[PDB]
Amino acid sequence: AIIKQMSRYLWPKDSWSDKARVLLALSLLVGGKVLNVHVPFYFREIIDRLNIDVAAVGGTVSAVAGAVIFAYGASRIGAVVSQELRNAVFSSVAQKAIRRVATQTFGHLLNLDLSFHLSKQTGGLTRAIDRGTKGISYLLTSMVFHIVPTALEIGMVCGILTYQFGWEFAAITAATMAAYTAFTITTTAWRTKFRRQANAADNAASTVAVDSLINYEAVKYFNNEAYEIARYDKALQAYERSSIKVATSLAFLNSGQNIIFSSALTLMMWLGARGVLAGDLSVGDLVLINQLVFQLSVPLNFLGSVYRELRQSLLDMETLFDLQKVNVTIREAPNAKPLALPKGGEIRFENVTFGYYPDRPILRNLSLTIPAGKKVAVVGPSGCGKSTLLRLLFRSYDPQQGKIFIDDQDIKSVTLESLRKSIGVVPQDTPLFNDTVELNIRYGNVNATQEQVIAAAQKAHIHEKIISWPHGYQTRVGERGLMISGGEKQRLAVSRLILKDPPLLFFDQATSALDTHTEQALMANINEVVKEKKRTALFVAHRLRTIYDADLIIVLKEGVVVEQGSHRELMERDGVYAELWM
Amino acid sequence: AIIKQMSRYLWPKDSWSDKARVLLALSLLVGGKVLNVHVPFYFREIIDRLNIDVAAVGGTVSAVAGAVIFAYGASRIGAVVSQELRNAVFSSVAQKAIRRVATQTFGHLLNLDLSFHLSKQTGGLTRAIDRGTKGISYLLTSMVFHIVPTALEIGMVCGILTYQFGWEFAAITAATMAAYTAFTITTTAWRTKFRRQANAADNAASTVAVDSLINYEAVKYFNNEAYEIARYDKALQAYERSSIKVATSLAFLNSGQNIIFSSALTLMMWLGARGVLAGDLSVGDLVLINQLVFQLSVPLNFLGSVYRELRQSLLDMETLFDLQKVNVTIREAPNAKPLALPKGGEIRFENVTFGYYPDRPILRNLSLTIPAGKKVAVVGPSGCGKSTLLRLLFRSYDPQQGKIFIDDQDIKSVTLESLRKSIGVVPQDTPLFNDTVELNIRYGNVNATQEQVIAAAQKAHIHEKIISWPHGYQTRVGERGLMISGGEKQRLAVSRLILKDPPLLFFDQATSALDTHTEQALMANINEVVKEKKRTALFVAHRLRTIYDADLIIVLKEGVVVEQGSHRELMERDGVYAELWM
Ligand SMILES: N[C@@H](CCC(=O)N[C@@H](CS)C(=O)NCC(=O)O)C(=O)O
Ligand SMILES: N[C@@H](CCC(=O)N[C@@H](CS)C(=O)NCC(=O)O)C(=O)O
Repeated sequence: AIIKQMSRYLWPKDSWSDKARVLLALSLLVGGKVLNVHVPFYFREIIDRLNIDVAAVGGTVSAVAGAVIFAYGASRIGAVVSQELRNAVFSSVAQKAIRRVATQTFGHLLNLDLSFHLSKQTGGLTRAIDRGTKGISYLLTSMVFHIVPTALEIGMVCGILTYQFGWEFAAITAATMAAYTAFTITTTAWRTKFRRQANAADNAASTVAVDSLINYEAVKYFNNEAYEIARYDKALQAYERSSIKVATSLAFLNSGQNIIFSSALTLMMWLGARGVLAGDLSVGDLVLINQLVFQLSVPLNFLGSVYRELRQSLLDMETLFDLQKVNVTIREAPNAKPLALPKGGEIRFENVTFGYYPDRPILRNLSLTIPAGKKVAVVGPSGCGKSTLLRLLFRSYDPQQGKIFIDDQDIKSVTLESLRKSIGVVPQDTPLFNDTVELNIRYGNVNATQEQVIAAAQKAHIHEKIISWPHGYQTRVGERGLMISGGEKQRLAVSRLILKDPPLLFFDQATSALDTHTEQALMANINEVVKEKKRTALFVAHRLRTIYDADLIIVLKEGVVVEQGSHRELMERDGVYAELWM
Repeated sequence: AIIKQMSRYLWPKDSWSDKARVLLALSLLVGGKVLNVHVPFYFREIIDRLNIDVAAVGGTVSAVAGAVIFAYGASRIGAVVSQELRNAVFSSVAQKAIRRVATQTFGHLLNLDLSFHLSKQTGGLTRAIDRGTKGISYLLTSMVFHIVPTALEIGMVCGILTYQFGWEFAAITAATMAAYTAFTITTTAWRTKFRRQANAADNAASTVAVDSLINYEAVKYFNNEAYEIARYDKALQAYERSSIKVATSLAFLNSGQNIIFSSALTLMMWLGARGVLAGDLSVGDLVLINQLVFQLSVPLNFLGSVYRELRQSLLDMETLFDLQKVNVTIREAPNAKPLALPKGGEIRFENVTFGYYPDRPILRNLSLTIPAGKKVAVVGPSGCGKSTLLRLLFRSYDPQQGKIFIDDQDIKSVTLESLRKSIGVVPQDTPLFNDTVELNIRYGNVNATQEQVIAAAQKAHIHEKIISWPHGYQTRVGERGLMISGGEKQRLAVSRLILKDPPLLFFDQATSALDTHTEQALMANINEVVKEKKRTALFVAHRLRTIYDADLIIVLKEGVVVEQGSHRELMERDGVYAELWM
């Protein structure tokens, strides 16, 4: 638990305005605690300057004690304005560190690999980033607001009560802080289980209500309304049990804490009374002792809540620092070359064996050649493993056995960014960003003006359907935009492809939908935009009645390439429409 | 804003243990504030009993001031234990009121009508119940913890400072509380906009991350990782702007508040000094005045956060009290009769005209008769409005024109609960409760033992497939259970129907799925369980090649019944398989 504190003490520095305002935060911390401890001393002086017999000098308050009254006021005001200014100044440092850490972690995540991003749910990762960065924010914020200043003030109070009254009073206030902290830590560790129980069996009741209201037709059809009401009562009853235990334990915590300070303040009042009756102290030293220890009691009023959230931050920060050290599985070879990509695009597979979970090979000892400018298609049965082809050449994965060469160069030796620039993809299903259609089309090339977007809408016939949209192509689209049809989604994908202008083109199960006439329209569309555009293109389909009129055909059975040639040579195998029995 | 306070002051009462512990809460409130204000008076006595010249009696602390030292300790301890005990005691009252209000609102919601439950999203309604009841909890909790006790203590402090020192000191502390409350209310109203901005542009960044990580294949295929990182930077930058403004405004609030008390305490210190030098007061009366006003400053330290959440509670509580006064659209006639239901089940429609949005009639001037024990089906085109039939007879809706009679009695005159008991439904799609299959089957009859569930699994062949489930029929099923097939969902529905044992049976688009062989199996299954079980049954299908062999057939064109008779008379119209062109 101290290792994380070491790391996150070390990191926030190294800018100039950052270090300037953290110096200002520390300066206001120490000045605030000094002006805080000077309040009881000026209160002692006000008491002890008016404790003269009025048969003495008397006179105006300005002459007797006006300096120390104004100094009491100024010390109180300054001691809280310094607190609020150190908070306002260190919050800038905390927030900037949070922004740069969250950005670095997000970039790391996007640089990780598909096995990782299919292992774990994305909502979990983004909540990990969010809660880990709020945890780091609370660690810096807590260490500068609560943990350090009240420890500094405990030090100064045990020092002044030593310098003026002896080690009796320092011993009492140090034993008080030891007992108060032991008690508050133990009780708030015991109490957070009640807090999380009252949160768990509140989401329980909320989702019981959600389940009953989603299934409203069902609950009404079977006439058991009272059953749902009773189940909601039982869930809410568990909630009220846990909330009552939370409030009761909070009462126990607060009462025990102030029993510890009231025992401390009473014992120091007694020893101050012994000091006064023995003649050592004065009467004002009583309010000095009492107000010093009580002023310690103001920051430590939140010891139970800046330890619960501090430990929760050290739990979430650990998950974020677990994401920050995962891996890079597919890495490029050092000093990778962008070479051999501007050639006549040929992809040759050499004895390639790849499968998900290598104990079950899906693609087995495969070798092929895809020349330049050719509309080649690959066909096969369902689940044979054709879809890995793209995921193998885009170097989303690696070939466990065998090698891949684009125009006489191994993929493991080519620079990753230029490789993935050169490739262009139309996926089987294209998810759409919850944005404007202008930006979904623009996602092919971010630094593209509007006219390129318009042309991309033209070339695959999107412009008519975006004129048909309400706001033009400024329409907000997505899962929360307008519910659209899959054919227009692949039109968006091919518009992305047109804006990329890549050498290599892939259409990986681009026709996988229900009907045929929209499919044959989009097939035609991508044909006149892909052939007569002089780029090498690889279709992928298990529906070969769609791609029977392509240029070069290859077929894969059970992980091996079997037949390679034209349509008529394929005609001895399936390729007839005979699979349309249903 | 005061009307809600009137209502929720009025309601929590009327039980005996409830009123007992609210009496105990109020007793501890007043006792706590009394023991709180006695702390500065015992501190005055400790100061003023040791301010004697030590040339006087002197002696032990026990003789001089030991009673008042122990009384200072006891008053502090008691004044905080009474606070914590009034909180622990009034929390029971608050939670029980919340449970009964949330149950009443939930029962009200389930008693509302389908137009309402299709108008509004269910998540919105359940968050309305949740947040409205947390709002009522915070209103009772806040009014007993913060708003009332600190107003009582302000009253007692302005009363004691009047009784002992004059109206000068009461005027100063009342002007202090007026200025402190005006300032804190104005600043926390100005500051909550920053708080909600920092919450809105944090969900913005979180969903930007969610959108980028869901679309991971897409962002990797177009090589624009830096684009997503930059957009996450802009969202997080807006977050850091708003969080910096939140922390800065909190610093302003806290510093201004303690400027107001420090000006108050200094001005009262000055007038106490004038009183001491004039001989009126004593030196201990200075610590009396200072500690009284400062002890007021402890509860008012949360005035900015028990007003923000109090106003948010009066916003959510209003939405809940808007749900609590909606309507009952379809109500039963007063003294409705359960009569005419145990007859030979015949349903006659008389000149019935119903449509959604009555400016567009969907069903138009319809009259038919459904005798007892007959397997009758109704067919027609897509969207003609056949599905309203069930929703018309179950009295989910009302016939705008025309009347409905089951066995010579109008539906508007029959008791609703016995009506909906007598009806049994197999919906087109049956949602399944996120529970065990044992309870989804049990939902037909809640007070059914296991053997009835087993028999219901037998009669439609569910028992084999629940033996096939991992835990037997104890398997947890649902959206988060095991992903199942639709045919087994309708098997669950008909098992529900068997456990109901109703006279009337409806199968409203029960066959609406993709394939046919599972459909023909489930059609057969429901046939041998429905006919030869001597209950009148109404199938509903727009796929009449499935129901062509039923007993009685009726057909509806464009909202009017056209032909009624056997299968051969229907054969002159469609009913051939000729619609299977695709
Ligand atoms: N002073 C108490 C808690 C003070 C406190 O927690 N105040 C705010 C948060 S700063 C609160 O309401 N927390 C909820 C809780 O602790 O139950 C302690 O020693 O733990
Ligand atoms: N004393 C400050 C607020 C003290 C406070 O509210 N602390 C905690 C626990 S109740 C909190 O909720 N802070 C949230 C905030 O106000 O930003 C005021 O007068 O508003």
